[PDB]
Amino acid sequence: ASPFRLASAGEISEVQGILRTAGLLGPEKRIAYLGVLDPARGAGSEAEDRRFRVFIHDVSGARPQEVTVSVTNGTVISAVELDTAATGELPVLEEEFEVVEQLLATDERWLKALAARNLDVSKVRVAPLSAGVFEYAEERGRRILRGLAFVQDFPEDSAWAHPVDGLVAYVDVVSKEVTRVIDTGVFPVPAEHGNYTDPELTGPLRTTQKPISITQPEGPSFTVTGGNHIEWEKWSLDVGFDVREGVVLHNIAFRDGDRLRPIINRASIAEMVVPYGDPSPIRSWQNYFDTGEYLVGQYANSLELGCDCLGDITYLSPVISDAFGNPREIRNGICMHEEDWGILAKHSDLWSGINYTRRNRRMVISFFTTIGAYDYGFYWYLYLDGTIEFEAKATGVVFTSAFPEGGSDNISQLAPGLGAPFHQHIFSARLDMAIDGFTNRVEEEDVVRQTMGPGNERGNAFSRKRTVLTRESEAVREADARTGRTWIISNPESKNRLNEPVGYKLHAHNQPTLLADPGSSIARRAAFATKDLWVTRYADDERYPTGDFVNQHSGGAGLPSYIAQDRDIDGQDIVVWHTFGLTHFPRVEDWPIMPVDTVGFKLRPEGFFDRSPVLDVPAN
Amino acid sequence: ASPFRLASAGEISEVQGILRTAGLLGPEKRIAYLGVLDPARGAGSEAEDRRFRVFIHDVSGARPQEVTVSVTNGTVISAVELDTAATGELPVLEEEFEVVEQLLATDERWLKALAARNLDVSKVRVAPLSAGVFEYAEERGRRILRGLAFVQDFPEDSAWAHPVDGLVAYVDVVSKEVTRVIDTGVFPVPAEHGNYTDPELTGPLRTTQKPISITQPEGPSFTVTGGNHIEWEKWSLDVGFDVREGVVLHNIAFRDGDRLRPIINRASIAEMVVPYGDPSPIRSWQNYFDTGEYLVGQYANSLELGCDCLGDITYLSPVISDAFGNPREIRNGICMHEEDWGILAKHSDLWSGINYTRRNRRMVISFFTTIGAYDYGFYWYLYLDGTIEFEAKATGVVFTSAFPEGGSDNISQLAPGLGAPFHQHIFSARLDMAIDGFTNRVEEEDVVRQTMGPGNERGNAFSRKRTVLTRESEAVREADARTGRTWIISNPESKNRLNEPVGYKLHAHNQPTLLADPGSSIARRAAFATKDLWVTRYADDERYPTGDFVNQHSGGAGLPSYIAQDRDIDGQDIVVWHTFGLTHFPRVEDWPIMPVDTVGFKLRPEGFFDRSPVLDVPAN
Ligand SMILES: O=CCc1ccccc1
Ligand SMILES: O=CCc1ccccc1
Ligand SMILES: [Cu+2]
Ligand SMILES: [Cu+2]
Repeated sequence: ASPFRLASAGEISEVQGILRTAGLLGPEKRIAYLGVLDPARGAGSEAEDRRFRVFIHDVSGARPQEVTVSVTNGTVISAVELDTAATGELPVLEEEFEVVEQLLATDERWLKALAARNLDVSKVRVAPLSAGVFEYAEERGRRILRGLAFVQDFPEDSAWAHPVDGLVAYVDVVSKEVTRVIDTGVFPVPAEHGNYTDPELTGPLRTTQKPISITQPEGPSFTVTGGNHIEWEKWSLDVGFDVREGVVLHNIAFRDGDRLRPIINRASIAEMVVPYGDPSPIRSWQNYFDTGEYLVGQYANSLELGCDCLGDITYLSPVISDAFGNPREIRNGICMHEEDWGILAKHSDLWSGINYTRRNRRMVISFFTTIGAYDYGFYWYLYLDGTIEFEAKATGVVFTSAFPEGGSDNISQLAPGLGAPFHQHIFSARLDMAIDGFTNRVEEEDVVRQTMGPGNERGNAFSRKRTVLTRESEAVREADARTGRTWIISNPESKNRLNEPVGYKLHAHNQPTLLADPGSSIARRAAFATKDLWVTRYADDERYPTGDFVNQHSGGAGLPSYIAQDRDIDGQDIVVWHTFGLTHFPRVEDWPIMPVDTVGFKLRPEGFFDRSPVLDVPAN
Repeated sequence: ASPFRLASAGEISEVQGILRTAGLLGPEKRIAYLGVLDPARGAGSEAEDRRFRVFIHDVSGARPQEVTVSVTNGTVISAVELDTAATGELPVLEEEFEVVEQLLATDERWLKALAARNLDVSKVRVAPLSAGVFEYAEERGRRILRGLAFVQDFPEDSAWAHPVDGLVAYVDVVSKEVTRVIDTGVFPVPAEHGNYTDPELTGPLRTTQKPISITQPEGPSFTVTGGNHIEWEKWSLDVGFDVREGVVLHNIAFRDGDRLRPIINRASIAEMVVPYGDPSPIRSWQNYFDTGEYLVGQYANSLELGCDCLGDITYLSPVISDAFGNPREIRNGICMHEEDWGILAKHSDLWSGINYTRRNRRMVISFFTTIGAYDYGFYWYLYLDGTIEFEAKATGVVFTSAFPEGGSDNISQLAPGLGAPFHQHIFSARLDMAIDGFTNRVEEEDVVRQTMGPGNERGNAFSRKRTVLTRESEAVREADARTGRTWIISNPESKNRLNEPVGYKLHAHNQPTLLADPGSSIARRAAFATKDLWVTRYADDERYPTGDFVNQHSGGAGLPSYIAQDRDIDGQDIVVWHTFGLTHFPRVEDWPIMPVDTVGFKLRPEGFFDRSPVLDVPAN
C-alpha cells in the first residue's frame, strides 16, 4: 500500500504495455532510462498514483522522447520530443558499448594504427567512453562514444595492464560511423601482466587468517515490512532503488517517545563525476559521470553472502527495465544488516562509584557497482545516537596509460612503462531535508577566535558564529576546515525543551573540490563539484545537480540554473546538495588491483533531542 | 628476553628497594612518576640494562628529585635535585585529589561561600584541578591545586549536574593552606539530576536489541610472545605501557617477503591538553594536561568482556608503581584483538569475466582512561594493506558550569540553568619514524591546480608538489585541507622497484588547532597544539612536546625549545609530532552522559611496496 514501495516486475511490464499501446515503443525504440517517480507534495493523498518516468531512444535516428506514465491508471501523462543538441543526449545504452570495438575493428585508420604497434586486432579491447562536449562541431546532436584501447593477451587477461597510448577514436553509435581516429604516436604497450588471481603474481596464499564469525542467534534487530520499509532502534525509513541514483533513502525519521519525528525526506547520491587530470589529447576529454551518463544502479553487483556482506544479512533484489522495457531483477543487489560499533558511552565516576558502559551499533544499507575499470560501494549508516552517515568505498582497477619516458606531472608510474593518470571521484549528496517537518533553514557555523583583552584578559576565550542562509543566491558555500566550518539544518518553528530550534549538524571531510580550471568544459558541466555546499528551495523537477540529460550536454542546466531563481530558503522546504570527493594520485600499492579508499560525510543531532537519546540502551 | 618487555611487578619492587636503601624513599617521599626507559640507540648485540626513571616528591617541603636506577645491576645511576620554579612541578599525586576538598572544608571563607548558597559542606565535592601559571607571584615554586565545587545530593549522585558557579579556591597542597577563596557571586545550583542509571531518567530500557555474536572458532590470527610481542598478518611490534603516555607501540615493522622492514620505531600519544574557552575568572585558568599533568596511564580502566571489548580478546595487564613504590597491576588494562573491516578490494571485470572480492581486517590495540569528568578510549589499528591508524574516542560526562541568564558566547546550555563551557581536546602523536631504517625525511605534499593554456588547452590538468623539510626551523607545518595537504615520510636511500624512495603518507583530519590567543599562557605552555605537524631530530631526552615537568611550568618547554636547535632533518633519524583534536561546543545530546565522538589520523604506504601487499589474501 506504501507509495514508496520498490518498483515491481509487474509495474515495469505494465509501463512497457502502456507505452506500446500509445504507439511510443515500437521496434526501433529503446528505453535508456526508467524509474518510478516520488509522490508529489501532498498529505491529502490518493489511494495511490504510481507514476514512471521514461527516456526513450530511437535507433533509427528519430528524436528521443521523455515520457511520464501512470501505471495505476494506464495512461500516458505526458510525452515530449527532445532536442538533444540543446538539452542533452540520453544516457549511454548498455548495448552501444559493444558497437565501438566492433566498428573500429573494420576501420582502415584503426587497423593501420594497430598494425603500427604490431597489435592483433582480435586481442584489442576498446573502452567505450562518454564523449563530453569539446571542439568537434560535427558531434552536436549526435550520439558519440570515444574509444581507448587495451590489449588482452588471452580471454582472462586483465587488459588494463596493457594500455595502448597515443591512440583514440570517436564513433557515432547510431549511424555506425567512425568519425575520427587520432594517432599521436606509438608508445610501448606495457608488457607486465596485472592478473591478481595468478599464483606467479600473488605468491602462495596466506594460511595465517583465522575465521571471524559474526552471527545473530535471535536474528536481526530490524524489521522489514511492505517490501522495503525499515524499522530499527527507533529509526524509520523506506529503502528505494533507482537505476540512475542507485539506493535512495526515503522518509528517514526517528521515534522520540510517542512522536515519529522526520529528519530527512529523501537522501541520495544525485551525481558522481570522475574527471581526469592528464592534459594528453588521448585522455584530456575524459570525464565519467558515473551516475548521470552511465546510470550506476544498472551496474549494481549481485552481492554474495560471506564475501560482500558478512553477518546476518537481509537482501533486497530491486527490479529495473532492460532496453526493451522488460523487467530485470538485480538479485541480492542491496545488503541490509546491523553491526556492532564499539563503545557508545562510558564513564567511571570517582565520587559516585558508578562505572557505566554501553555499546554502539549501526544499521547498514549498501550496494556495490562497477563502471569499467573501477568499482564503488555505497554505504548508508544509521547510529543509535541519531547520527546519519554516508560512506563511499572506491576500489577496482585503476584506469591506465603509458608512463612517459621522462616522467610526468599528471601521471604516476605503477609498473615498468605503466602509467595512472591523476583524477578525482566527486560525489553530490542530495539531501531533501525535513528536520521535524518541512519548515527548515540552514546556518553556516564557524569557530570564532577571540583576541586577548578586556572581557578576555587571559586570552583563553573562543566562541562560534552562525549565519542563516536566507536566499539561494547566498547559499553556495565553501569548506573552511581551519575554522571548523559546518552547516546546521534547523526547524525555526520546532524547539527543544531549552527553547532552541531543533537541528542537525552536517560534518564534511573537507576534501579538495573540483581542481579543473574554472574555464574548462568539465568545470561548466560539473559546476556542482566546484563548491562544497548548495542549498535550494525544493522543486519537483530539480532532481540532479547536473540536470536530466548529462550525456554530451554543455552547461546550462543543473544547480547553477536552479540557484539563479534566488528563492526564499529561510524556514521553507529546502534541499541540501553536498559535494565531496577523493583526489587520487595513484600509488604503486593501487596496482594490480586497488585496496579500498573511502570518503563521505555525516550528520549529527544538534539540540534535536532534549537529552541523550540513548539513555534507554541496556547493558546486556 | 626482549628489552621492550613490559615492566614486571618484581622490577618495580626492586626499584623501590634500590631507592629505599639509598635513602631516597623516606616516609615523606612520594613517587609521582615511575617508568622504564627505552633502550638507547643500538647497537651491541645484547648486554642489556633495564633502567627506570623516577620522579620523587617530598611532602614535607624538601626539593623533589629525578632519579634513574638500574634494576639489572641494583644501582642508582643518578639523582638530581629539581628546582621546580625553573623546570616545573612534578605530576599531580592521586593522593592530592583528596586534599583540596578536605582543606577547604574547614576554611572560613569557603564555609561562608557554601553557607550563603545553603549548601551542606558534607555534600560538596571539590574537583582538584591543575593550576597552570598566571598572575599570582606567590605561586611560583609552590605546589598548587585549584578547586571547583559540585554538589552531590547522595552517595550515588552525579555531582556534575550540580556545579557551584561563581566560586573557586586555590590551595597549597604541601603547606596545606588555602591561599585564596574567590566568590564572584551566587549562581543558582542547577537542580535537575543527571543520573543516567535512574529509571526515572532513562525510561523503560529497550527490549529491541538482538544479540550480535562475534567469535573466532579457531582462535585469533595474531600471536603474543615474550609477554607483549605481537605478530599479525605480516606486522611485527611490541606493545609497551607507560604510566604517563599509556599504551606505546614499539618496533612497528612489516615483513615484505624475505625482509622485515621497519616503519615506525615508537608511536605514542605524548601529550593531550583540554583548554577551556570560558573567560569567567572562575574557569579562565582551566587547562588539563591529561597526559603531562595527570598521567593518563595510571587511571586506565579494567576492561570487561562483552562490555568494553567484544569478540576474541587477548588482554595485557600492565604493572605500575603506587606513590610508595609498590607494584600495582591494572587488570585487563589493554585489549588486543582483530576485527573484520568490510571489503579490502573488489573488481568485476567485463572483459576477463573474473569477479574478485577480498575482505579486510585490522589488528586493534586499545585502552580506556578516566580523567575526572571525562573518559577517553585510545585505539591503534594495523590494517592488512599496510595502513596504520590512531583513533581517540571521547566520552564521559561534560565538565559543567552555570548557564548565565542572558546566555553566553562561551558556554552552551545542557539542561535548565546548566552550562557546558566550550573547550578543546588536543592530542600530540609522537612518531619516532623508521621508514626502512632511520635515514628518513619529510615532504609536504600539496595538490597543485593548473591554469588553462598551452600544454593544458582543455584546462583539465592538475598536479601536485612536494617540499622537503630540511631543517627544524622550517619543520613547523600547518594544515591546508583546501589543497589536500599531507606529509610523506620517506627513506631517500631505500628505493622501490620503480627507483622511487619508499614512503608513508600521513593523512590528517584537519580539525582546528589551539584556538586561544597567541599571547595566552596556554598558547605558550601548549605551543605544540598551535600547529598541525612538527618534525624534530631524534634525541634521547626529547620525549614530550610539553617538556618533562608540565605542571605549573611557565611556558616554551618541549617542542619550541627542541625546534630552536635547528638541526638537520634531511635524511636523518627523525621524529614526527602530529597535533590533532576535537573542538567541543557541547550539545544537549551530550547530557547527562556523552555519546562517543572521535578524532585521529592515519598513515598509508606510498610506494613503500612494489605492488599491492595484499595479493596473497585468500578468497575466504
Ligand atoms: O567505462 C570504462 C570502459 C569499459 C567498459 C566496459 C568494460 C570495461 C571497460
Ligand atoms: O580532574 C577532574 C576533577 C576530578 C578528580 C577526581 C574525581 C572527580 C573529578
Ligand atoms: Cu581513483
Ligand atoms: Cu569535550
